[PDB]
Amino acid sequence: YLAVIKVVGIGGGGVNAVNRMIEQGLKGVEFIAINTDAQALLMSDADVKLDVGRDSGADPEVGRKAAEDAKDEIEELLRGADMVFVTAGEGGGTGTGGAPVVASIARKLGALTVGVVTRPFSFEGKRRSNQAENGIAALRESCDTLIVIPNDRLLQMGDVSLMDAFRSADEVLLNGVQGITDLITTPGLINVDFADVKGIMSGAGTALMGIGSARGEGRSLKAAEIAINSPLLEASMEGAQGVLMSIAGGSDLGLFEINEAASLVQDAAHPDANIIFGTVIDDSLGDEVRVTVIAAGF
Amino acid sequence: NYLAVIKVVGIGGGGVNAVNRMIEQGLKGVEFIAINTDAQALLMSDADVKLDVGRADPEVGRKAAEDAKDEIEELLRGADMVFVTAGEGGGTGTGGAPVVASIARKLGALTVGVVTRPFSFEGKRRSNQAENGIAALRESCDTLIVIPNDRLLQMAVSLMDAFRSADEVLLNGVQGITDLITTPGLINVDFADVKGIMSGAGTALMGIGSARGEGRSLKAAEIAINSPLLEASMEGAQGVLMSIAGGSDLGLFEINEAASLVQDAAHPDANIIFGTVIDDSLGDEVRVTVIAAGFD
Ligand SMILES: Nc1nc2c(ncn2[C@@H]2O[C@H](COP(=O)(O)OP(=O)(O)O)[C@@H](O)[C@H]2O)c(=O)[nH]1
Repeated sequence: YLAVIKVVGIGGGGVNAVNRMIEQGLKGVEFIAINTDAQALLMSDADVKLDVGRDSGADPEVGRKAAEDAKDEIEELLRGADMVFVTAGEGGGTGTGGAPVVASIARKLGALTVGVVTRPFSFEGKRRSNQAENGIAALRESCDTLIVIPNDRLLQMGDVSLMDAFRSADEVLLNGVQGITDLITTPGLINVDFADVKGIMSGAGTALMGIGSARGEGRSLKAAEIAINSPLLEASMEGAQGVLMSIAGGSDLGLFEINEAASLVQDAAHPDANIIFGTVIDDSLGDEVRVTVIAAGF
Repeated sequence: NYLAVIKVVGIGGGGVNAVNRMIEQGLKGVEFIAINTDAQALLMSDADVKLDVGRADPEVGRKAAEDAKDEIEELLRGADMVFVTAGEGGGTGTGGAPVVASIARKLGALTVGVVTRPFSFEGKRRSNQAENGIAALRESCDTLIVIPNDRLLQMAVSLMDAFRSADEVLLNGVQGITDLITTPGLINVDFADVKGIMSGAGTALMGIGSARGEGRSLKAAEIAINSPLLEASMEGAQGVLMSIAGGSDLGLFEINEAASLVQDAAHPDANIIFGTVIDDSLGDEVRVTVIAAGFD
């Protein structure tokens, strides 16, 4: 089965994240941008662009109505997918209100439905935080798995201006999608295919992600240690009952290194965790390896 | 007009999406027109010509199109052949399609509608609006190619496969014919003979077949003629179009075997248009499309 994967970015933040995914060369997926601004969509490099809410301000009820009014068109665009990602920055109107509609359509159609969203920075204000909380609750009900990335924890990583901060958010949304899709589209020595991913992500519920990267001697152990200690995982890894871990490297990434990383992750996980390890070939990476952990159930 | 001017109009979200699929797959030799009919949403398109007359209901799309009839006419003027489709799903496109078709035909273009019947498992929305859409489009077209998606389940299909299959055959509803006209092969056709079987023909059905290796042309042609999408309309059809696509190496003998088979299968009084299409990207595969129009 050659899986058909679609990645939907909805609202300003989601469409910007999708643009970043395109710029960084994420392959094997169809990119769909949904927003309420036709000029912003003209700039997007997505394969499919839908402008919603045309007759209808950070009001999630407006975003929900705009998506619901477009539900036949969204369903037309998603029909045939085996897997749909719905990506957004939570806390605004279009993404907050519309993402559960998109996800519900994908789930009704039986696609493995993965949400990947951010919680807003605390400095964006209490209304955005409250709106994101409600949007996440709604989205969680419409997704198989919902990966939630707390933007506040990004400020504990990396170097930083406001534009820089939101570029880092774009990048972590990319990392969350690509960490999963590259297992399917560009596997390495340890092949974790669509059926395996569906096995662990179907109905898994809320999830967190951690990412790490390293180079040179001991890179895989270091990358895995960084990933499982990631601030984005909220010190929660030991409580997860389901863990998907992908390690990406060049063609020469060897079984010994892979196994070193897997063993570290096993030792850190809950005694009863179901953990699936997969590898990715990415010949652009040079001497670097990148470990992505998705932790769910919990 | 010794290069037939063919315009392919996608109207509504499903029809625009279908046109976008055709562009992505590199359908050559035709002009693409994307007409958005919804006020509340716009599906963007890479088509050459775009018209947003919206400013989900068949009557809404009909009035949107009627209100823009002068602009649509100017887009279509000069065409020898116009395809019109609302693609998969319903909505406002189902109301707009017969307006565009009526304009094309009043202009003198050979007007070919393409319409899908949804899978039975999709259910049915009220007033028999889908079948009313087919009847309205039929009344406005020279030939209406009807694709019954239910028959795809006879060609073990998964739900995602079923939806992808429907999209692929809709694309073939256009490309099988336009390639025969626009892309050279060993056996080429006169557009006048295409017009001869499709003008005023009414409903048509399509069959598709593919095969590889020895005997591939006969094999693919047998599959196409027996396709469940033709609903055994083949024996009674009074007009038959058949195109064989394959590489430049397709041999005259195997081509002629496939042509002989379709003549044997067709009604004795059928008009039959036959030709081939050189598509060197197919490798050793051949792809046959049969269009059966009219009836006994
Ligand atoms: N990844 C990313 N997130 C953003 C960006 N701009 C804003 N955000 C986040 O996304 C949330 C929603 O804003 P936005 O997507 O513009 O609102 P919407 O268009 O109404 O859904 C904001 O509160 C920010 O946390 C961006 O450029 N990239």
